[PDB]
Amino acid sequence: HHHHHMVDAAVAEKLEAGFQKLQEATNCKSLLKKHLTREIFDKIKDLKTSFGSTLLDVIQSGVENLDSGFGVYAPDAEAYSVFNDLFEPMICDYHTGFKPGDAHPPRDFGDLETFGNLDPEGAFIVSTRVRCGRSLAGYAFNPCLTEANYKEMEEKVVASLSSLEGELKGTYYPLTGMTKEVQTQLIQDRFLFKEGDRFLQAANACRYWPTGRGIYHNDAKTFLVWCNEEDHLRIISMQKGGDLKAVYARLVNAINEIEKRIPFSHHDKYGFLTFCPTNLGTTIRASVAIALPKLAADLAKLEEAAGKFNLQVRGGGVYDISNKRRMGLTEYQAVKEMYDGLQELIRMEKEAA
Ligand SMILES: NC(=[NH2+])NCCC[C@H](N)C(=O)O
Ligand SMILES: [K+]
Ligand SMILES: [K+]
Repeated sequence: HHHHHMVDAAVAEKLEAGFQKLQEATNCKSLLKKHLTREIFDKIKDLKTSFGSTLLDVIQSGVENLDSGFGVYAPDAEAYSVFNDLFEPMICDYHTGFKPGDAHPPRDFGDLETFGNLDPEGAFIVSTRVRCGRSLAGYAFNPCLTEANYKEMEEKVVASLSSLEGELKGTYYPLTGMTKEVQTQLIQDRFLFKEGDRFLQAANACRYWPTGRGIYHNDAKTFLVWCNEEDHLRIISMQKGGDLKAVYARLVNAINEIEKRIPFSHHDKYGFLTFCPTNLGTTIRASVAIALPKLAADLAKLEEAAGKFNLQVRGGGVYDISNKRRMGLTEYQAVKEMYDGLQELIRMEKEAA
């Protein structure tokens, strides 16, 4: 247990230097530079979490990498509360439809049977993916995980994953001792992660590499888990075609099975807690690649059509359609925004001459 107040001279010196470095760079467009006013900085710079995490453990990645988009990470779950004067305005700027005073709703994956066929003929949708993240309750996040923590957490995760049955049965590949053969195989699958880039390095997210880091996938290669890549868990369900029901059902079954053994870190206002605040709330990152060549003639598709369902469009005539909303709605609501939006877009495509 650490005290809520008092940071040492070195930490205080590095914070002041970091604030200055941010100020000097007038071209810097990170949300960190935007939101860390001198007033907020002066208020919170001498605070700590009970894990001993300071403001430097929050902002350092965005200081060392001025080109960061967001620029902060949570060094532990308590950081979201202790440094809320910074996290809150950043979270509410980035996320769509979430504002201070809101409480993210309790988890609810909803009724899977309400998802029908979207494109069973395979005339439109190229691929379907739904990604979630989780932190394991009772553990620090990267900058203050100990080596023993990494080992203990990995054992817990692998015990869960290695007990999955049926549609989820698969193999765990530790990063520790990973062979060149397995690296090559996983790269072909787009399943491999490696030591973090410059943003994760500066966040102290890569200590004790690669202890406690690993990759799991089912035999069908339609379910992927990363252990300790950035979050404790990154959990993805995916397949070719447009069967969003099947993709989502498989994800729900996996997360429920994992939760039975391992509780997840959770916050009364922010939902599931993650290392990067961009992944809060439901944590859902759904992405569907869809061929809409007739609609491609007019970006009445982007704003307006997809946007009516809070979906984002990104580009011949194939688009990645994703959910704008991650916080302030249930899992069911987010996946149904995707379902309903994709249904409207497909209607527009067929009706278009
Ligand atoms: N993997 C992520 N969490 N990406 C989003 C944030 C990445 C980086 N820290 C930035 O602000 O640009
Ligand atoms: K916003
Ligand atoms: K909302």
